[PDB]
Amino acid sequence: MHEIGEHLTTNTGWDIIKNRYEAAQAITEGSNFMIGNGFMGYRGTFAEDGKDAYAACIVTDTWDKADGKWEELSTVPNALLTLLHVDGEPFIMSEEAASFERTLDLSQGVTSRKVSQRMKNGATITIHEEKFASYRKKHAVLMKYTVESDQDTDAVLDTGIDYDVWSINGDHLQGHHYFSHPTGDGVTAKTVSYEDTVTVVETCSLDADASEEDYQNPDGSGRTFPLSLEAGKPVTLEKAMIIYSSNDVDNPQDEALLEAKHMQSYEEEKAANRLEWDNLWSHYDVTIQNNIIDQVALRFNIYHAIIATPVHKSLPIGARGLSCQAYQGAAFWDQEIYNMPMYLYSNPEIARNILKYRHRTLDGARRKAKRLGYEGAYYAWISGKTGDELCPDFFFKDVLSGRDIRNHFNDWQIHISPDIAYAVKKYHQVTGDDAFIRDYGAEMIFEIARFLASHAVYKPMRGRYEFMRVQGPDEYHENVDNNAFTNHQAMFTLQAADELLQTLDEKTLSAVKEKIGLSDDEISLWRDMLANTYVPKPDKHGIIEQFDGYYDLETIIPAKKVTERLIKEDEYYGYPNGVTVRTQCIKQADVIQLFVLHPHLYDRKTVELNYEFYEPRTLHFSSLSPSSYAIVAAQIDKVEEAYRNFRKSVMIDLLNTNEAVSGGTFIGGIHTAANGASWQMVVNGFGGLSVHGDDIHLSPRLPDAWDGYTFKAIVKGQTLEVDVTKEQITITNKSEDRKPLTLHIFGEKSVLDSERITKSR
Amino acid sequence: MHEIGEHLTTNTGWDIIKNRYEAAQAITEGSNFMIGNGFMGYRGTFAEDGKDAYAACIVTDTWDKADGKWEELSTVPNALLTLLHVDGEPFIMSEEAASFERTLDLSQGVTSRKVSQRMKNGATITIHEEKFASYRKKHAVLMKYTVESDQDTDAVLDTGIDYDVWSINGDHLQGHHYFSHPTGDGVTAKTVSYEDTVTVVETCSLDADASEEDYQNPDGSGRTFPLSLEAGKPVTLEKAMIIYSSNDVDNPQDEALLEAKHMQSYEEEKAANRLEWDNLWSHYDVTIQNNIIDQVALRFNIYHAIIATPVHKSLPIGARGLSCQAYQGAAFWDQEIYNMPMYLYSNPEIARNILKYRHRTLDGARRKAKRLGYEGAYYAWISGKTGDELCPDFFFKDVLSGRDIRNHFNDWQIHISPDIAYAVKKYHQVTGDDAFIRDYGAEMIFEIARFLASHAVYKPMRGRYEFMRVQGPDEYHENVDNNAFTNHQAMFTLQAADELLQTLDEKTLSAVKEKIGLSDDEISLWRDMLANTYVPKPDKHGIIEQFDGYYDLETIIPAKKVTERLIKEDEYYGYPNGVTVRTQCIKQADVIQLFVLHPHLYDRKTVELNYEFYEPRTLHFSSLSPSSYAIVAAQIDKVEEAYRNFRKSVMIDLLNTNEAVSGGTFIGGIHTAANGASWQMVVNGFGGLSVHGDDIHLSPRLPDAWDGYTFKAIVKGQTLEVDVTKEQITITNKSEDRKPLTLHIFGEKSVLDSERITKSRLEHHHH
Ligand SMILES: OC[C@H]1O[C@@H](O)[C@H](O)[C@@H](O)[C@@H]1O
Ligand SMILES: OC[C@H]1O[C@@H](O)[C@H](O)[C@@H](O)[C@@H]1O
Ligand SMILES: [Ca+2]
Ligand SMILES: [Ca+2]
Repeated sequence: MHEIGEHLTTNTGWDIIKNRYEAAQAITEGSNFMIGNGFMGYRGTFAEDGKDAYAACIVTDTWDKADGKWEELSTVPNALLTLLHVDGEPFIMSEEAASFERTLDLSQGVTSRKVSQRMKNGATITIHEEKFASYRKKHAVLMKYTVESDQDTDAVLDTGIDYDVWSINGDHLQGHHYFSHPTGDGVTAKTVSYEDTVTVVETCSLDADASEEDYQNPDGSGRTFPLSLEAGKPVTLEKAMIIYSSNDVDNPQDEALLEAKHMQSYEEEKAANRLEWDNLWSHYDVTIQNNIIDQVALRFNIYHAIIATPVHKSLPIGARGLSCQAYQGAAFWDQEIYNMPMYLYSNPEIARNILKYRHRTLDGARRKAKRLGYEGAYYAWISGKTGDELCPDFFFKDVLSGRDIRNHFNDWQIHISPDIAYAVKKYHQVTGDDAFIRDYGAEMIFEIARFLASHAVYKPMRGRYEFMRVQGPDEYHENVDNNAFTNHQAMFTLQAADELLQTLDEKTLSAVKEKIGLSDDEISLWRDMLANTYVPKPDKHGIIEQFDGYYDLETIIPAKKVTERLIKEDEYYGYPNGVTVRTQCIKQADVIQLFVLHPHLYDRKTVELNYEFYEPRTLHFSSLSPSSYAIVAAQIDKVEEAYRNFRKSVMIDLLNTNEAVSGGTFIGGIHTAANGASWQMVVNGFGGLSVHGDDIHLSPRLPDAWDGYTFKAIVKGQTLEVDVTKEQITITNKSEDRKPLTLHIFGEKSVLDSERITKSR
Repeated sequence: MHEIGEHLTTNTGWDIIKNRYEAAQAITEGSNFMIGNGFMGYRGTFAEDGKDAYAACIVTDTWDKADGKWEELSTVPNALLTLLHVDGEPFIMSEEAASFERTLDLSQGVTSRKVSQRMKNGATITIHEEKFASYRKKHAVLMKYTVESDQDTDAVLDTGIDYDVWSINGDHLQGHHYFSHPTGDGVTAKTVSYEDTVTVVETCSLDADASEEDYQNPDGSGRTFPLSLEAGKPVTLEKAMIIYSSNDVDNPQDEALLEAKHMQSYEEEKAANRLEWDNLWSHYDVTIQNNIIDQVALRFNIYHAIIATPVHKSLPIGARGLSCQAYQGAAFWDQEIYNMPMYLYSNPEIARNILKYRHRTLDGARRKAKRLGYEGAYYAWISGKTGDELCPDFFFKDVLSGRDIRNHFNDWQIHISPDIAYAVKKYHQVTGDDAFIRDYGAEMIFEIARFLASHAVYKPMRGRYEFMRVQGPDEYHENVDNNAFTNHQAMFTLQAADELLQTLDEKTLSAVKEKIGLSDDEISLWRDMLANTYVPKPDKHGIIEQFDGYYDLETIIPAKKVTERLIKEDEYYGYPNGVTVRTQCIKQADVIQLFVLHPHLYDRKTVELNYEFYEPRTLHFSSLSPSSYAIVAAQIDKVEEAYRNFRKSVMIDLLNTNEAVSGGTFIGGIHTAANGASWQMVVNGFGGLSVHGDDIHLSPRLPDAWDGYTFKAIVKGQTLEVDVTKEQITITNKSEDRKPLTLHIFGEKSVLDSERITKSRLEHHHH
């Protein structure tokens, strides 16, 4: 049908259309309408755009630390740059264009613009441009650009490679060397810190015959074509931009030249990309019946998750994906807790490879732990190629003094480690993949249990272990003790480790133990900690205290009342002396995050009482927060409140609602964790899907705004399809080697055999 | 035999004189030139001064928390206010007066002014005024004020009780009620928080036969005497100001009036004060030969220490004494570590009472530990009447933002508890007072050991205990782990508790264990801690790390270069994001403080390497710091370096060298810990005096600036006097005379069984 928001609509449920150009909203648009394929992201700019419009092509595995502090992915030369003059006048976007639309077609990752603007000579010029990053040939991004005049006119088209690109924390590439090949130009350059080679090759094909002249200068190269446009006769340019680095392959320039030489036409490459995207959507599409706005917003988020996910090499999903350099193209706990579940239940080999990325980087976690005085694996807060910590000590500034502030994201926020062990165990429960636990997952869980045993303190007069001096998911409170989320998660790891010691076969167990030198003394300490570690529990009013002493901080309800205490609008809110430090205002889900990860650990009334206590004290100043409260709301029958938090979460980028800057650091770009959680809110939230042992739970609720929804979930290799209407719930076991399962729908057991099982409200 | 600084001089080494009036120096001058007697402090203002000149009389045991945050002593109505007009023109000090001096006579606590100023009618008026707080009648402060003109003239003298007095954190008295008595006026008021009664009584005698009209307003009472002054004929006014509270007596108004009734003349009261002061100087005086500036600065310091010390009731010595309300008139670790030693060696009953004050307040320490989730005794950082914590959570503000900052003086600076255990053990070593350990000290040491055991964490993969998230004596670095000073002091306390459990007789030991419920399981934890607690040790270069990760912070030498980073000059330098937080610059001695308390803990080379490493990293922003470096330096025969820090320390108040405002909070007033430390630097630092049961040790060093020094000590009831010069040392025993006295002078034993021993002394500058 209709209207999403600003001036955005959908016509099909698969497309987002913006029909007014406004330069204020251009750029937010560069993120939202971007294209990509897990190897690169190419911002949704128009072919004339460069550094002033924040154009960028961000490429995986090109980390560089040129400014001496921020290691982030490189932005590379732009081989799609294309500039039009019409009788001398440059074509420049105006808000008064006779006609403007930009469209992102989510069914195939094709982004485009159609614009008509009358020029000073009277000619009305129409440009249609479309671009996509090939999911078939992941090193290539392709464009078709067509210009048409309604009136005979001369014009000039320049096209080439722009070296002078936007980069947030210093230019990452130096030493640019021009070269030519039969279909265009190329540039090879080297990164600043590691001196890796990056090559961009441009191919260019123009359908009109015209004298053409090349140019090469220190800021780019290219060629110019004078055109005689005839009334109503369009001229089409097709370009490919191909990128390889020495981290992808041995002699990248050679390789980029071969990929260029064998590239097929724009249309042939477009059809092959469409076939790959049909296959992606067959895994991940979730349908929503009779709410096309919600339907398209969900597809927008899943689309953004997919294009942020590297599948060509063992690499992290960035917390802003490849939409820009913010958050360093690197993995945070968002990767396992927010992004992995869609993959776990829809295409588990992708989840396995996420976890294998954490295995591959376990040495970085071992070195981090040792550097900080611990043992085991303390995973990096911000993980890039090797697993060494990329998060600086001074992430932010105190904007009131101009001084760096020391936030302990990188060394007190320890929950990253047991979050990884949790994800290992979840992946094992859902898939039944024993071999993963034998070869990789058991070693991971035990090194994480060893780390937690080395961080913990024992308090002999209280007879208990405690986790002191931490930062929990609510990052604004640092230096807290016995954060409830972290304590519980630590106990779930130790419990998983204890289970493996009792359950693995003796040969696998001996091998893992000898590999990581695990002693009987440590195993005894883990079992002592399982029996005596303090875990925050519900008080006489049902409330789980967020960390020790949180109840004595100042109650401010609702939490945004604290924003009245700001002196400058862009002050960091948290430690050491931000406005929230001695208040109960929290950045995001912390106790409520516990219930998302462990939905049946506490009973529905305890979860409700904690929801009703913490929601009004949460700022939701991380994109991670609204979806956690949506998922918990859906399952204590606060469905309409869940729906509202669903909308907050699915619309964060589309309708632009979160802070670009905080404490002097750029925080903006696409919110990849929120993209992942879109799927979770429907399937784990409204659907109530969770897996305990052999036990599959479903509890499907239905927002009043929808007439139904449907999703697939793969549990123990069985592909199930769950369809929810007003009246009923249908579960179909699709699949060749089909086995019996056993459900729990709204708390009743009902052994599934073979395609029947309809039940009601 | 004259210049100290500014326009400050001494004539005899017993007096300090300032011969220029500077209105900007009033806060400093009124502290330095004050009078007092341990019961009150009366700032050294002149008789016409009030709120604008920071006049104050600060009275012990009148704590009030009117503003809801700072509990501080009350400033009370001023019964010495005296204003002169000459032919209708008010007498106002001019910075260009014909003649001016103020004098503090340290021999007897008398502070005075003589001033001559020419008035508009041409008369030159001379005022001579002196005041003292009686050490004989501790509730009385007296004044004699004399005016004379070289020209016949009308004058008016208005004298009375000013109620409108300066108070730092809000007015503390309300309900002021005027009354009269045969020799003047009085006022009775009540404190805001606790509704305690305070009465001030004024007595007033004028030796001119002129008549008087009285006035009573809401801001004060008094009377005006219109005079006809005769050229060359002085007029004298004598007053007493008497103060009682209902924390001192049941009926303070009656007692103040009974005191008034039995007052003698100004001159008789002054003579009785003189006698008390002769007795005090006979215990505490330390003389220095041929350096009259160091001699007077030493007596000025000792004097301030004496008048800050309450001897009339069980009360703390305040960290700014009674010089003003700053630091809450309350005890800090300063009291045991800085002020106690002169008393310990010179008049040990006073040290015993300092420790009994800490025993009396053990319940406030136990409530503080419980409130913070610990057990045993976590003493208050700032202790007043009860021992409950007086230090606010929000001591300072971030002056860049105006917001409060949370510093953890009151809940992470845990060394206060083992500092008190240390002072209990030191007191016992010096005095052999077993009875104190039976009745009081073993209970204190065990509750402090129980607290430390409750604070520590055990690291099972490291196999050891550690003390995490503390703040050491260097207050600027908070949230540090294994501060060396703290970890060693904790192990000394557990060692002392362990020694008592293994040594005390079964009767005394059962009574204490039963009183505090000390369990065998607790004892086994202390003994496990003794065997397995991490204690920072010297590294391959001999240096003990101040806390974990200190060596990774930024080196700035000289440390003062760090103040170039300041954005406002009065910012707090420390936590959470002050300019020193991520640097090696330290507020005050911290590793070096450990060697002050434990001079043989490590060999001389190790102490020297740490001194050389840390002294250039020290800002000495705190007045506690230079004396610690002087003592450590003197103990390792770095005599001239010890003398450089001695000179810095003794002049801190006299030359106004330290900051008065920080982080938006007033921290000025007289620096009582530094005043107490003056005596230790000479006697324990240069003298090397220490006393361990029967053995008395001296290791007398002599700075090149002095030709000798002498001091007294009272060891197991024998009064010893020691005279050190470059070429010899004499020791006399001047008492009732029990022969058993054993002395070690450097390595050599003497039995002091005659009345005088004389030994030659060699130079002990280290080569
Ligand atoms: O998305 C990366 C990070 O963004 C932050 O603002 C959130 O507080 C973190 O929980 C999250 O991991
Ligand atoms: O004198 C009272 C307090 O003053 C502070 O400035 C010092 O850093 C403390 O060590 C001292 O205890
Ligand atoms: Ca072809
Ligand atoms: Ca409710």
